[PDB]
Amino acid sequence: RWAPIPCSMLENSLGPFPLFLQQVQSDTAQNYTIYYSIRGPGVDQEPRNLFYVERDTGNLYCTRPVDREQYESFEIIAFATTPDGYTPELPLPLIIKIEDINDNEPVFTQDVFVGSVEELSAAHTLVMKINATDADEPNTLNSKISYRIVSLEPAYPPVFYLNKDTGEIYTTSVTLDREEHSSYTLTVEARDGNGEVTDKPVKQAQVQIRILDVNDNIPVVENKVLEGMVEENQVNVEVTRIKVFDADEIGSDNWLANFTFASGNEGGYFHIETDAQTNEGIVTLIKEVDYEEMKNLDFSVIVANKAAFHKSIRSKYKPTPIPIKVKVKNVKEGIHFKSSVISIYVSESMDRSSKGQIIGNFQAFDEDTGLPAHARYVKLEDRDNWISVDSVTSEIKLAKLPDFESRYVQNGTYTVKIVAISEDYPRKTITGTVLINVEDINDNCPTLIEPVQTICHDAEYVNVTAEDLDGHPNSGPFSFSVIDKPPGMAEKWKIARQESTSVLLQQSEKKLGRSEIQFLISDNQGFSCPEKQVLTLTVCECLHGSGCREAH
Ligand SMILES: *[C@@H]1O[C@H](CO)[C@@H](O[C@@H]2O[C@H](CO)[C@@H](O[C@@H]3O[C@H](CO[C@H]4O[C@H](CO)[C@@H](O)[C@H](O[C@@H]5O[C@H](CO)[C@@H](O[C@@H]6O[C@H](CO)[C@H](O)[C@H](O)[C@H]6O)[C@H](O)[C@H]5NC(C)=O)[C@@H]4O)[C@@H](O)[C@H](O[C@H]4O[C@H](CO)[C@@H](O)[C@H](O)[C@@H]4O[C@@H]4O[C@H](CO)[C@@H](O)[C@H](O)[C@H]4NC(C)=O)[C@@H]3O)[C@H](O)[C@H]2NC(C)=O)[C@H](O)[C@H]1NC(C)=O
Ligand SMILES: *[C@@H]1O[C@H](CO[C@@H]2O[C@@H](C)[C@@H](O)[C@@H](O)[C@@H]2O)[C@@H](O[C@@H]2O[C@H](CO)[C@@H](O[C@@H]3O[C@H](CO[C@H]4O[C@H](CO)[C@@H](O)[C@H](O)[C@@H]4O)[C@@H](O)[C@H](O[C@H]4O[C@H](CO)[C@@H](O)[C@H](O)[C@@H]4O)[C@@H]3O)[C@H](O)[C@H]2NC(C)=O)[C@H](O)[C@H]1NC(C)=O
Ligand SMILES: *[C@@H]1O[C@H](CO)[C@@H](O[C@@H]2O[C@H](CO)[C@@H](O)[C@H](O)[C@H]2NC(C)=O)[C@H](O)[C@H]1NC(C)=O
Ligand SMILES: *[C@@H]1O[C@H](CO)[C@@H](O)[C@H](O)[C@H]1NC(C)=O
Ligand SMILES: *[C@@H]1O[C@H](CO)[C@@H](O)[C@H](O)[C@H]1NC(C)=O
Ligand SMILES: *[C@H]1O[C@H](CO)[C@@H](O)[C@H](O)[C@@H]1O
Ligand SMILES: *[C@H]1O[C@H](CO)[C@@H](O)[C@H](O)[C@@H]1O
Ligand SMILES: *[C@H]1O[C@H](CO)[C@@H](O)[C@H](O)[C@@H]1O
Ligand SMILES: [Ca+2]
Ligand SMILES: [Ca+2]
Ligand SMILES: [Ca+2]
Ligand SMILES: [Ca+2]
Ligand SMILES: [Ca+2]
Ligand SMILES: [Ca+2]
Ligand SMILES: [Ca+2]
Ligand SMILES: [Ca+2]
Ligand SMILES: [Ca+2]
Ligand SMILES: [Ca+2]
Ligand SMILES: [Ca+2]
Ligand SMILES: [Cl-]
Ligand SMILES: [Cl-]
Repeated sequence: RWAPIPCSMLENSLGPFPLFLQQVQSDTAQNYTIYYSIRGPGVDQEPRNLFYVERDTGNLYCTRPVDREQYESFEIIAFATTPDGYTPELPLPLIIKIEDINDNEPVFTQDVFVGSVEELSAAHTLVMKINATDADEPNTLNSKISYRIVSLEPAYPPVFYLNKDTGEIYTTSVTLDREEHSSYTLTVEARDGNGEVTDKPVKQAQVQIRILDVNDNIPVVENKVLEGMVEENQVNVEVTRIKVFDADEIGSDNWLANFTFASGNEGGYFHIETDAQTNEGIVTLIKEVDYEEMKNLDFSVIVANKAAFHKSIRSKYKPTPIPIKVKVKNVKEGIHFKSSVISIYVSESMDRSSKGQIIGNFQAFDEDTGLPAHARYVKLEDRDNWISVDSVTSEIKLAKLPDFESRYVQNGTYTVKIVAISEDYPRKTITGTVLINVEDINDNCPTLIEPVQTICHDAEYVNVTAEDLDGHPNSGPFSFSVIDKPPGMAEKWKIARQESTSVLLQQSEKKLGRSEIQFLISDNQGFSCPEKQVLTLTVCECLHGSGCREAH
């Protein structure tokens, strides 16, 4: 169909009132004698006395102004008839639209906005978005907002672009730098219409942009002198504090120092840890040092951040080691041994080791000067008295021919302590240790342990066991040989199974009585006792749990 033309009324009608809106007229008005009147939301219902028509001319007036931000449109109906009563007259639905006018300024949803952006951000990266509202007619100049920057802190250089239409904030081609300016605080303005700058006061808010930190600054040592100082024989003491400076955000892992030993500490003498409060590398000892051995313990360390460096600065960074000298102070220690342990090798044979020979010494030296010190040497824990120690020259000599088979000998080594006391006050007592390693010679033959034993009549076998006290290879496995004496007995008594140091023996005939069984037990070297190894074996009759039948 066709839309109706609505009269255009200007909101906030200054005047003069009563305001002439328009004039409705009927053509069937010359025949009859038509009056005029009006009815709808705006005259007879919500609200009344806005408009009214003269009952004859058809002229519609207005008597009160109105706000378009309350009454967008208005649908009324036009009926106008004579004073008789007129029934079939189609009333046109007149409509009346109130035009809009910029009667309200744009306003921010907040009096203060807050945003944040990383340092070294690529250009045209979105920071945040401010926003405001205009209660006027949308899609008209009276509602088109135009955002502008009034002022900026610290004003220069300009690192921010404000899209005046969207309110979105962006970073410019000039790169941001937190170390230059860490935070930006801004005052903004919003305009309507053509976004034109006049001298008219418009509302304004504020924006506070915080710049976030990135690790884009290498650490630097500030210490003028880097020399350490430590005493001899000390532990757990502070060597040096390396004061390091970093530009990045204090407290962050981008600012916290980090240390690693480049060289000079795979001996493990130093431990380093970072003081998170002053940013000092605290290096400390974890091992005593002997000045008489090491007069300087210089070393190097490389510096960095707990967090990795930003890509922007990588490979421009050459890890350059930093040297730091350390000196050791001397201290009096008195007499000592060059070695707490001496190894002395002796033999069980009279052909080399002789009872009463000198076999070594234990000279005590004043640790500080290194010269032979006057001391009083003394034996200690010589369980079988193998040694004589001269109290004056510390010379050591045999008191017995050393017996490798001695129960006091262990691992083939006979351990003996020694002590030295210093002259002058105070008496310092230090202990030495001598490992006497004895050469084992084949001086023991395999002998039985139970040469006289008595078995039962129901016994299955016999267990003869030998014993060569020598250590390998002068004992090793034995070779058992039952010999034919008396004759035939080699057959009467047989070997069943043999081990290294024993053999299981069974008699074939199984007669009840004593038998003297001669063996020849031989070493692993072939040696065998001069004595006849004879087994005197008596077979009695065993009653159950009764041993032998002791008579009737
Ligand atoms: C205000 O009041 C007015 C009072 O009349 C009124 O005006 C009237 O409106 C009518 C339309 O609805 C008009 O009718 C048209 O008339 C023309 C020609 O008419 C003239 O010529 C005729 C012969 O020459 C004559 O007979 C006509 O009528 C007579 O007129 C006298 C006075 O002039 C009347 O006497 C008065 O009576 C009083 C008491 O009642 C009193 O005594 C007075 O003293 C006395 O003078 C008399 O009563 C009257 N008689 C009649 C019968 O009207 C007049 O002189 C025609 O050509 C038109 O024809 C169309 O309409 C017909 C309707 O059926 C169809 O049959 C036709 O075919 C044709 O239809 C279509 O037309 C279109 C073109 O328009 C074509 O394209 C189509 O093809 C066609 N369709 C087909 C099918 O063919 C029509 O009849 C009337 O003339 C007019 N009168 C006056 C005086 O103005 C107003 O309308 C009122 N105001 C409002 C706003 O409503
Ligand atoms: C002929 O008899 C030989 C000895 O006679 C026996 O001696 C004891 C063990 C009793 O059985 C007794 O009834 C007999 O008269 C026999 O030689 C022995 O044989 C056994 C098994 O073949 C060997 O046992 C092994 O012992 C070693 C350690 O032994 C030495 O160390 C222990 C301390 O741990 C000393 O107490 C002993 O005196 C030995 O000097 C073990 O490592 C191993 O495992 C378990 O055995 C021992 C008990 O013997 C446990 O205490 C451990 O904790 C382990 O759980 C073996 O059991 C034995 O060494 C060997 N020699 C001696 C001197 O006992 C011989 O085998 C017989 N003839 C034949 C043909 O078998
Ligand atoms: C800060 O120093 C520590 C201490 O050494 C570094 O940790 C070492 O890293 C290397 C390389 O992967 C490993 O081989 C070591 O085993 C690590 N040692 C320890 C104790 O963790 C750490 O990498 C350094 N931090 C930075 C960012 O360089
Ligand atoms: C802009 O203002 C409207 C109206 O309050 C709101 O719905 C919208 O979220 C705002 N935009 C932003 C980015 O806050
Ligand atoms: C002494 O014997 C023990 C026990 O088997 C062994 O651990 C040690 O290495 C031996 N000492 C030597 C071979 O000097
Ligand atoms: C160390 O050895 C003994 C242990 O008492 C002392 O008597 C000696 O004088 C030295 O101090
Ligand atoms: C060395 O060693 C003994 C014990 O082995 C100590 O008790 C003594 O004081 C000496 O200095
Ligand atoms: C040799 O061995 C003893 C251990 O029994 C040590 O304590 C001593 O100091 C010496 O060097
Ligand atoms: Ca208004
Ligand atoms: Ca408005
Ligand atoms: Ca506006
Ligand atoms: Ca920077
Ligand atoms: Ca930074
Ligand atoms: Ca850093
Ligand atoms: Ca020393
Ligand atoms: Ca010293
Ligand atoms: Ca011996
Ligand atoms: Ca021996
Ligand atoms: Ca032997
Ligand atoms: Cl280079
Ligand atoms: Cl054999």
